[PDB]
Amino acid sequence: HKPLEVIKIEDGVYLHTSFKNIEGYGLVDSNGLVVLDNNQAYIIDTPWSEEDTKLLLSWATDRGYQVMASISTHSHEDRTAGIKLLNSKSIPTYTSELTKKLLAREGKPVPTHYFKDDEFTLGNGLIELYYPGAGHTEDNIVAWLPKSKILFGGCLVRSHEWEALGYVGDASISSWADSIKNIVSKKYPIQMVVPGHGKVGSSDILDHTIDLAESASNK
Amino acid sequence: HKPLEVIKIEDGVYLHTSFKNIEGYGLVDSNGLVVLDNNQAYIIDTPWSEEDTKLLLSWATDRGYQVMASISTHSHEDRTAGIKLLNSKSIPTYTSELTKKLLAREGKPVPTHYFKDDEFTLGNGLIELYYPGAGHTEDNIVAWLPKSKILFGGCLVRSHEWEALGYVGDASISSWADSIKNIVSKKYPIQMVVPGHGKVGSSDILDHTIDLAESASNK
Ligand SMILES: [Zn+2]
Ligand SMILES: [Zn+2]
Ligand SMILES: [Zn+2]
Ligand SMILES: [Zn+2]
Repeated sequence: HKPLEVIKIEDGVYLHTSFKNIEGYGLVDSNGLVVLDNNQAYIIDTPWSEEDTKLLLSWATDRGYQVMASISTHSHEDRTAGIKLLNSKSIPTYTSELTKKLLAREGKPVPTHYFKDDEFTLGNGLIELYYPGAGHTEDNIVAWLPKSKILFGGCLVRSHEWEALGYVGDASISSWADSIKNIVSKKYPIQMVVPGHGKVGSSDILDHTIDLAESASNK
Repeated sequence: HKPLEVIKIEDGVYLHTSFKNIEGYGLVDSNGLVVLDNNQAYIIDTPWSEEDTKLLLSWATDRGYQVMASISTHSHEDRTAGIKLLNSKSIPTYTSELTKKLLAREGKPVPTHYFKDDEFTLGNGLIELYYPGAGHTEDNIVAWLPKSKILFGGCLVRSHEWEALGYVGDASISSWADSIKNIVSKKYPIQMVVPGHGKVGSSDILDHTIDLAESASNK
Protein backbone atom coordinates (compact mmCIF):
# COMPACT_ATOMS: atom_id res chain seq x y z
CA HIS A 1 0.00 0.00 0.00
CA LYS A 2 0.77 3.66 0.56
CA PRO A 3 3.63 3.70 3.06
CA LEU A 4 3.95 5.42 6.44
CA GLU A 5 3.79 9.21 6.63
CA VAL A 6 5.30 11.20 9.48
CA ILE A 7 4.67 14.94 9.91
CA LYS A 8 5.39 17.44 12.67
CA ILE A 9 2.28 18.76 14.47
CA GLU A 10 3.92 20.62 17.39
CA ASP A 11 7.36 21.25 18.84
CA GLY A 12 8.67 17.77 19.64
CA VAL A 13 5.48 16.00 18.51
CA TYR A 14 5.01 14.06 15.25
CA LEU A 15 1.93 12.41 13.78
CA HIS A 16 2.59 9.05 12.17
CA THR A 17 -0.06 7.71 9.83
CA SER A 18 -0.33 4.31 8.20
CA PHE A 19 -2.79 3.05 5.66
CA LYS A 20 -4.82 0.17 4.31
CA ASN A 21 -6.40 0.28 0.83
CA ILE A 22 -9.73 -1.57 0.84
CA GLU A 23 -11.80 -2.45 -2.23
CA GLY A 24 -15.38 -1.37 -1.59
CA TYR A 25 -14.19 1.63 0.43
CA GLY A 26 -10.72 2.99 -0.35
CA LEU A 27 -7.89 4.19 1.87
CA VAL A 28 -8.32 3.90 5.62
CA ASP A 29 -5.80 5.76 7.80
CA SER A 30 -4.51 5.06 11.31
CA ASN A 31 -2.66 7.60 13.50
CA GLY A 32 -0.21 7.51 16.35
CA LEU A 33 2.40 9.94 17.72
CA VAL A 34 6.10 10.25 18.30
CA VAL A 35 6.79 12.45 21.33
CA LEU A 36 10.29 13.83 21.93
CA ASP A 37 12.06 14.63 25.17
CA ASN A 38 15.22 16.19 23.79
CA ASN A 39 16.56 13.30 21.69
CA GLN A 40 14.54 10.58 23.47
CA ALA A 41 11.51 9.43 21.46
CA TYR A 42 8.31 7.81 22.75
CA ILE A 43 5.87 6.06 20.42
CA ILE A 44 2.18 6.44 21.21
CA ASP A 45 0.62 3.54 19.27
CA THR A 46 2.52 1.54 16.66
CA PRO A 47 1.80 1.76 12.95
CA TRP A 48 -0.78 -0.65 11.53
CA SER A 49 1.74 -3.17 10.21
CA GLU A 50 5.14 -4.52 11.16
CA GLU A 51 6.56 -3.17 7.90
CA ASP A 52 5.29 0.35 8.69
CA THR A 53 6.74 -0.01 12.20
CA LYS A 54 10.13 -0.72 10.63
CA LEU A 55 9.69 2.47 8.57
CA LEU A 56 8.91 4.43 11.75
CA LEU A 57 11.99 3.09 13.53
CA SER A 58 14.08 3.95 10.46
CA TRP A 59 12.52 7.43 10.45
CA ALA A 60 13.77 7.91 14.02
CA THR A 61 17.22 6.43 13.46
CA ASP A 62 17.78 8.49 10.29
CA ARG A 63 17.07 11.71 12.22
CA GLY A 64 19.21 10.75 15.19
CA TYR A 65 16.41 10.09 17.67
CA GLN A 66 16.65 7.38 20.32
CA VAL A 67 13.43 5.37 20.61
CA MET A 68 12.83 4.66 24.31
CA ALA A 69 9.47 2.89 24.45
CA SER A 70 6.05 2.45 22.95
CA ILE A 71 2.65 2.62 24.61
CA SER A 72 -0.42 1.11 22.90
CA THR A 73 -3.81 2.58 23.76
CA HIS A 74 -5.89 -0.58 23.26
CA SER A 75 -5.43 -4.11 21.89
CA HIS A 76 -6.60 -3.70 18.28
CA GLU A 77 -4.02 -4.40 15.55
CA ASP A 78 -3.97 -0.75 14.41
CA ARG A 79 -2.53 0.17 17.84
CA THR A 80 -0.26 -2.82 18.41
CA ALA A 81 0.99 -4.38 15.16
CA GLY A 82 4.53 -3.20 15.88
CA ILE A 83 4.86 -4.59 19.43
CA LYS A 84 6.47 -7.81 18.15
CA LEU A 85 9.19 -5.86 16.28
CA LEU A 86 9.91 -3.54 19.19
CA ASN A 87 10.18 -6.56 21.50
CA SER A 88 12.68 -8.19 19.11
CA LYS A 89 14.81 -5.04 19.40
CA SER A 90 14.62 -4.89 23.21
CA ILE A 91 12.69 -1.61 23.07
CA PRO A 92 10.29 -1.54 26.06
CA THR A 93 6.64 -1.92 25.10
CA TYR A 94 3.79 -0.87 27.41
CA THR A 95 0.04 -1.36 27.61
CA SER A 96 -2.45 -1.43 30.47
CA GLU A 97 -2.89 -4.79 32.18
CA LEU A 98 -6.32 -5.30 30.58
CA THR A 99 -4.90 -4.54 27.13
CA LYS A 100 -2.13 -7.06 27.81
CA LYS A 101 -4.65 -9.74 28.74
CA LEU A 102 -6.79 -8.96 25.69
CA LEU A 103 -3.75 -9.28 23.42
CA ALA A 104 -2.88 -12.67 24.89
CA ARG A 105 -6.48 -13.81 24.43
CA GLU A 106 -6.20 -12.92 20.72
CA GLY A 107 -2.98 -14.91 20.42
CA LYS A 108 -0.97 -11.74 19.81
CA PRO A 109 2.42 -10.56 21.12
CA VAL A 110 2.20 -8.97 24.58
CA PRO A 111 4.00 -5.88 25.90
CA THR A 112 7.02 -6.34 28.17
CA HIS A 113 5.60 -3.83 30.66
CA TYR A 114 2.10 -3.13 31.95
CA PHE A 115 0.21 -1.31 34.71
CA LYS A 116 -3.20 -1.81 36.37
CA ASP A 117 -3.82 1.83 37.20
CA ASP A 118 -6.15 4.45 35.81
CA GLU A 119 -3.17 6.80 35.42
CA PHE A 120 0.44 6.25 34.34
CA THR A 121 3.24 8.53 33.17
CA LEU A 122 5.99 8.06 30.57
CA GLY A 123 9.09 10.25 30.28
CA ASN A 124 9.23 13.49 32.32
CA GLY A 125 5.67 13.75 32.98
CA LEU A 126 5.97 14.09 29.23
CA ILE A 127 3.05 11.77 28.54
CA GLU A 128 0.17 11.37 31.00
CA LEU A 129 -1.93 8.25 30.37
CA TYR A 130 -5.52 8.08 31.62
CA TYR A 131 -8.23 5.41 31.51
CA PRO A 132 -11.55 7.24 31.19
CA GLY A 133 -13.76 4.16 30.93
CA ALA A 134 -15.09 1.92 28.15
CA GLY A 135 -16.08 3.27 24.76
CA HIS A 136 -14.53 2.24 21.48
CA THR A 137 -13.24 -0.75 23.47
CA GLU A 138 -13.30 -1.84 27.11
CA ASP A 139 -9.61 -1.02 27.51
CA ASN A 140 -9.12 2.23 25.62
CA ILE A 141 -6.83 4.82 27.25
CA VAL A 142 -5.91 8.37 26.23
CA ALA A 143 -2.68 10.38 26.47
CA TRP A 144 -2.31 13.99 27.52
CA LEU A 145 0.82 15.93 26.57
CA PRO A 146 1.01 18.88 28.96
CA LYS A 147 3.79 20.82 27.18
CA SER A 148 2.15 20.77 23.74
CA LYS A 149 -1.45 20.84 25.06
CA ILE A 150 -2.35 17.88 22.85
CA LEU A 151 -4.80 15.18 23.85
CA PHE A 152 -4.21 11.95 21.98
CA GLY A 153 -7.72 10.55 22.10
CA GLY A 154 -6.93 7.46 20.04
CA CYS A 155 -9.84 5.48 18.68
CA LEU A 156 -12.12 6.49 21.54
CA VAL A 157 -12.59 9.90 19.90
CA ARG A 158 -14.15 10.65 16.52
CA SER A 159 -12.95 13.26 14.02
CA HIS A 160 -15.52 15.71 12.56
CA GLU A 161 -15.36 14.06 9.12
CA TRP A 162 -17.15 11.07 10.64
CA GLU A 163 -20.90 10.92 11.13
CA ALA A 164 -20.73 7.72 13.17
CA LEU A 165 -18.70 5.80 15.76
CA GLY A 166 -16.69 3.62 13.37
CA TYR A 167 -15.93 -0.01 14.17
CA VAL A 168 -18.09 -1.01 17.14
CA GLY A 169 -17.59 -4.77 17.28
CA ASP A 170 -15.77 -4.47 20.60
CA ALA A 171 -17.49 -1.28 21.79
CA SER A 172 -19.45 -0.37 24.88
CA ILE A 173 -21.76 2.19 23.32
CA SER A 174 -23.83 2.72 26.49
CA SER A 175 -20.71 3.81 28.42
CA TRP A 176 -19.02 5.82 25.66
CA ALA A 177 -20.48 9.29 26.30
CA ASP A 178 -19.76 8.97 30.05
CA SER A 179 -16.16 8.03 29.30
CA ILE A 180 -15.69 11.15 27.18
CA LYS A 181 -17.22 13.19 29.99
CA ASN A 182 -14.56 11.73 32.29
CA ILE A 183 -11.90 13.11 29.96
CA VAL A 184 -13.64 16.50 30.09
CA SER A 185 -13.62 16.34 33.91
CA LYS A 186 -9.79 16.23 33.89
CA LYS A 187 -9.96 19.89 32.78
CA TYR A 188 -7.02 19.62 30.42
CA PRO A 189 -6.42 22.94 28.59
CA ILE A 190 -6.78 21.17 25.25
CA GLN A 191 -5.50 22.92 22.11
CA MET A 192 -5.49 19.91 19.79
CA VAL A 193 -7.15 16.47 19.80
CA VAL A 194 -5.57 13.64 17.79
CA PRO A 195 -7.89 10.76 16.83
CA GLY A 196 -6.85 7.21 16.01
CA HIS A 197 -8.51 7.53 12.61
CA GLY A 198 -9.10 10.64 10.55
CA LYS A 199 -7.95 14.24 10.78
CA VAL A 200 -6.50 16.04 13.77
CA GLY A 201 -8.86 18.66 15.23
CA SER A 202 -9.59 20.80 18.27
CA SER A 203 -11.25 20.25 21.65
CA ASP A 204 -14.65 20.06 19.95
CA ILE A 205 -13.80 16.53 18.84
CA LEU A 206 -14.80 15.54 22.39
CA ASP A 207 -18.19 17.23 22.04
CA HIS A 208 -18.67 15.65 18.62
CA THR A 209 -17.88 12.24 20.08
CA ILE A 210 -20.38 12.70 22.91
CA ASP A 211 -23.05 13.65 20.33
CA LEU A 212 -22.32 10.53 18.28
CA ALA A 213 -22.27 8.27 21.35
CA GLU A 214 -25.53 9.62 22.77
CA SER A 215 -27.25 9.32 19.40
CA ALA A 216 -26.12 5.71 18.95
CA SER A 217 -26.99 4.78 22.54
CA ASN A 218 -30.55 6.11 22.24
CA LYS A 219 -30.94 4.20 18.98
CA HIS B 1 -21.54 -9.90 9.63
CA LYS B 2 -24.76 -7.96 9.33
CA PRO B 3 -26.82 -9.83 6.74
CA LEU B 4 -28.42 -8.64 3.50
CA GLU B 5 -31.10 -5.95 3.62
CA VAL B 6 -33.68 -5.49 0.88
CA ILE B 7 -36.02 -2.48 0.78
CA LYS B 8 -38.44 -1.10 -1.81
CA ILE B 9 -37.36 2.21 -3.38
CA GLU B 10 -39.94 2.50 -6.21
CA ASP B 11 -42.78 0.50 -7.72
CA GLY B 12 -41.15 -2.74 -8.83
CA VAL B 13 -37.65 -1.68 -7.74
CA TYR B 14 -35.79 -2.90 -4.63
CA LEU B 15 -32.44 -1.86 -3.19
CA HIS B 16 -30.36 -4.74 -1.87
CA THR B 17 -27.50 -3.88 0.45
CA SER B 18 -24.76 -6.11 1.81
CA PHE B 19 -22.08 -5.35 4.33
CA LYS B 20 -18.55 -5.91 5.52
CA ASN B 21 -17.43 -4.95 9.05
CA ILE B 22 -13.82 -3.75 9.00
CA GLU B 23 -11.66 -3.06 12.06
CA GLY B 24 -10.05 0.34 11.63
CA TYR B 25 -13.13 1.65 9.82
CA GLY B 26 -16.45 -0.04 10.59
CA LEU B 27 -19.33 -1.13 8.37
CA VAL B 28 -18.96 -0.72 4.62
CA ASP B 29 -22.11 -1.14 2.51
CA SER B 30 -22.59 -2.29 -1.08
CA ASN B 31 -25.78 -1.76 -3.13
CA GLY B 32 -27.48 -3.39 -6.06
CA LEU B 33 -31.08 -3.56 -7.32
CA VAL B 34 -33.84 -6.03 -8.01
CA VAL B 35 -36.03 -4.81 -10.87
CA LEU B 36 -39.43 -6.40 -11.48
CA ASP B 37 -41.33 -6.90 -14.71
CA ASN B 38 -44.57 -8.28 -13.32
CA ASN B 39 -43.28 -11.39 -11.50
CA GLN B 40 -39.98 -11.59 -13.42
CA ALA B 41 -37.01 -10.30 -11.41
CA TYR B 42 -33.69 -8.94 -12.71
CA ILE B 43 -30.68 -8.51 -10.44
CA ILE B 44 -28.48 -5.48 -11.06
CA ASP B 45 -25.22 -6.45 -9.31
CA THR B 46 -24.95 -9.40 -6.94
CA PRO B 47 -24.50 -9.02 -3.20
CA TRP B 48 -20.93 -8.85 -1.88
CA SER B 49 -20.74 -12.51 -0.85
CA GLU B 50 -22.09 -15.84 -2.03
CA GLU B 51 -23.93 -16.23 1.28
CA ASP B 52 -25.68 -12.87 0.81
CA THR B 53 -26.52 -13.89 -2.77
CA LYS B 54 -28.24 -16.98 -1.37
CA LEU B 55 -30.22 -14.68 0.95
CA LEU B 56 -31.24 -12.53 -2.04
CA LEU B 57 -32.41 -15.55 -4.02
CA SER B 58 -34.35 -16.75 -0.97
CA TRP B 59 -35.84 -13.27 -0.63
CA ALA B 60 -37.16 -13.58 -4.19
CA THR B 61 -38.40 -17.15 -3.88
CA ASP B 62 -40.18 -16.42 -0.57
CA ARG B 63 -42.13 -13.58 -2.21
CA GLY B 64 -42.98 -15.57 -5.32
CA TYR B 65 -40.69 -13.75 -7.75
CA GLN B 66 -38.95 -15.55 -10.61
CA VAL B 67 -35.30 -14.52 -10.95
CA MET B 68 -34.50 -14.26 -14.66
CA ALA B 69 -30.93 -12.97 -14.83
CA SER B 70 -28.23 -10.87 -13.26
CA ILE B 71 -26.12 -8.13 -14.77
CA SER B 72 -22.87 -7.03 -13.09
CA THR B 73 -21.67 -3.49 -13.71
CA HIS B 74 -17.93 -4.13 -13.39
CA SER B 75 -15.60 -6.95 -12.32
CA HIS B 76 -14.98 -6.11 -8.65
CA GLU B 77 -16.12 -8.68 -6.07
CA ASP B 78 -18.80 -6.36 -4.65
CA ARG B 79 -20.56 -6.52 -8.04
CA THR B 80 -19.93 -10.15 -8.92
CA ALA B 81 -19.52 -12.38 -5.85
CA GLY B 82 -22.81 -14.14 -6.60
CA ILE B 83 -22.14 -15.03 -10.26
CA LYS B 84 -20.82 -18.48 -9.29
CA LEU B 85 -24.02 -19.31 -7.37
CA LEU B 86 -26.32 -18.05 -10.11
CA ASN B 87 -24.37 -20.10 -12.66
CA SER B 88 -24.78 -23.22 -10.50
CA LYS B 89 -28.55 -22.64 -10.62
CA SER B 90 -28.66 -22.10 -14.39
CA ILE B 91 -29.75 -18.48 -13.93
CA PRO B 92 -28.28 -16.44 -16.81
CA THR B 93 -25.50 -14.09 -15.76
CA TYR B 94 -24.42 -11.11 -17.88
CA THR B 95 -21.53 -8.67 -17.99
CA SER B 96 -19.89 -6.66 -20.76
CA GLU B 97 -17.17 -8.46 -22.71
CA LEU B 98 -14.42 -6.41 -21.04
CA THR B 99 -15.82 -7.22 -17.59
CA LYS B 100 -15.88 -10.89 -18.56
CA LYS B 101 -12.23 -10.78 -19.61
CA LEU B 102 -11.24 -8.92 -16.44
CA LEU B 103 -12.99 -11.55 -14.31
CA ALA B 104 -11.14 -14.36 -16.08
CA ARG B 105 -7.85 -12.52 -15.58
CA GLU B 106 -8.56 -12.42 -11.82
CA GLY B 107 -9.27 -16.15 -11.79
CA LYS B 108 -12.95 -15.54 -11.01
CA PRO B 109 -16.15 -17.13 -12.33
CA VAL B 110 -17.29 -15.62 -15.64
CA PRO B 111 -20.83 -14.76 -16.78
CA THR B 112 -22.61 -17.10 -19.18
CA HIS B 113 -23.58 -14.17 -21.42
CA TYR B 114 -21.78 -11.03 -22.53
CA PHE B 115 -21.92 -8.19 -25.07
CA LYS B 116 -19.30 -5.90 -26.64
CA ASP B 117 -21.58 -2.93 -27.16
CA ASP B 118 -21.88 0.45 -25.48
CA GLU B 119 -25.61 -0.19 -25.01
CA PHE B 120 -27.62 -3.30 -24.11
CA THR B 121 -31.15 -3.91 -22.85
CA LEU B 122 -32.58 -6.45 -20.40
CA GLY B 123 -36.28 -7.27 -20.05
CA ASN B 124 -38.82 -5.03 -21.83
CA GLY B 125 -36.63 -2.19 -22.34
CA LEU B 126 -36.95 -2.48 -18.58
CA ILE B 127 -33.24 -1.95 -17.98
CA GLU B 128 -31.07 0.09 -20.37
CA LEU B 129 -27.34 -0.52 -19.91
CA TYR B 130 -24.83 2.09 -21.04
CA TYR B 131 -21.03 2.28 -21.05
CA PRO B 132 -20.11 5.93 -20.47
CA GLY B 133 -16.33 5.45 -20.38
CA ALA B 134 -13.70 4.70 -17.74
CA GLY B 135 -13.90 6.07 -14.22
CA HIS B 136 -14.08 3.98 -11.10
CA THR B 137 -12.82 1.17 -13.36
CA GLU B 138 -12.11 0.76 -17.07
CA ASP B 139 -15.23 -1.36 -17.53
CA ASN B 140 -17.88 0.33 -15.40
CA ILE B 141 -21.39 0.51 -16.90
CA VAL B 142 -24.59 2.15 -15.64
CA ALA B 143 -28.26 1.16 -15.83
CA TRP B 144 -31.20 3.40 -16.61
CA LEU B 145 -34.71 2.33 -15.61
CA PRO B 146 -37.09 4.37 -17.77
CA LYS B 147 -40.34 3.50 -15.94
CA SER B 148 -39.07 4.40 -12.46
CA LYS B 149 -36.73 7.19 -13.64
CA ILE B 150 -33.87 5.68 -11.64
CA LEU B 151 -30.26 5.74 -12.76
CA PHE B 152 -28.22 2.99 -11.18
CA GLY B 153 -24.82 4.63 -11.29
CA GLY B 154 -23.02 1.80 -9.51
CA CYS B 155 -19.54 2.49 -8.21
CA LEU B 156 -18.84 5.08 -10.90
CA VAL B 157 -20.97 7.59 -8.98
CA ARG B 158 -20.34 8.97 -5.49
CA SER B 159 -22.99 9.66 -2.84
CA HIS B 160 -22.99 13.07 -1.10
CA GLU B 161 -21.77 11.58 2.19
CA TRP B 162 -18.41 11.00 0.50
CA GLU B 163 -15.78 13.68 0.13
CA ALA B 164 -13.62 11.57 -2.16
CA LEU B 165 -13.67 8.99 -4.97
CA GLY B 166 -13.35 5.86 -2.83
CA TYR B 167 -11.23 2.91 -3.94
CA VAL B 168 -9.13 4.06 -6.90
CA GLY B 169 -6.71 1.17 -7.36
CA ASP B 170 -8.28 0.30 -10.70
CA ALA B 171 -9.50 3.80 -11.57
CA SER B 172 -8.95 6.10 -14.52
CA ILE B 173 -9.20 9.40 -12.67
CA SER B 174 -8.30 11.53 -15.72
CA SER B 175 -11.28 10.12 -17.67
CA TRP B 176 -13.81 10.02 -14.82
CA ALA B 177 -15.39 13.48 -15.13
CA ASP B 178 -15.78 13.03 -18.92
CA SER B 179 -17.49 9.70 -18.36
CA ILE B 180 -20.03 11.28 -16.02
CA LYS B 181 -20.59 14.00 -18.61
CA ASN B 182 -21.40 11.25 -21.11
CA ILE B 183 -24.14 10.05 -18.77
CA VAL B 184 -25.45 13.62 -18.57
CA SER B 185 -25.49 13.80 -22.39
CA LYS B 186 -28.00 10.91 -22.51
CA LYS B 187 -30.54 13.41 -21.11
CA TYR B 188 -32.24 10.88 -18.88
CA PRO B 189 -35.02 12.53 -16.82
CA ILE B 190 -33.36 11.34 -13.62
CA GLN B 191 -35.41 11.34 -10.40
CA MET B 192 -33.12 9.12 -8.32
CA VAL B 193 -29.47 8.01 -8.55
CA VAL B 194 -28.39 4.79 -6.83
CA PRO B 195 -24.68 4.48 -6.01
CA GLY B 196 -22.74 1.25 -5.52
CA HIS B 197 -21.74 2.42 -2.05
CA GLY B 198 -23.55 4.79 0.27
CA LYS B 199 -26.98 6.39 0.29
CA VAL B 200 -29.39 6.77 -2.60
CA GLY B 201 -29.76 10.38 -3.76
CA SER B 202 -30.95 12.60 -6.60
CA SER B 203 -29.53 13.72 -9.95
CA ASP B 204 -27.03 15.96 -8.16
CA ILE B 205 -24.97 12.86 -7.36
CA LEU B 206 -23.70 13.21 -10.94
CA ASP B 207 -22.63 16.81 -10.33
CA HIS B 208 -21.02 15.83 -7.04
CA THR B 209 -19.10 13.07 -8.79
CA ILE B 210 -17.84 15.44 -11.49
CA ASP B 211 -16.65 17.83 -8.75
CA LEU B 212 -14.77 15.04 -6.98
CA ALA B 213 -13.26 13.72 -10.22
CA GLU B 214 -12.09 17.14 -11.42
CA SER B 215 -10.58 17.93 -8.01
CA ALA B 216 -8.68 14.62 -7.90
CA SER B 217 -7.54 14.92 -11.51
CA ASN B 218 -6.09 18.41 -10.99
CA LYS B 219 -4.31 17.15 -7.87
ZN1 LIG C 1 -9.71 -0.07 17.91
ZN1 LIG D 1 -8.26 2.27 15.74
ZN1 LIG E 1 -15.53 -1.41 -7.88
ZN1 LIG F 1 -18.15 -1.07 -5.59
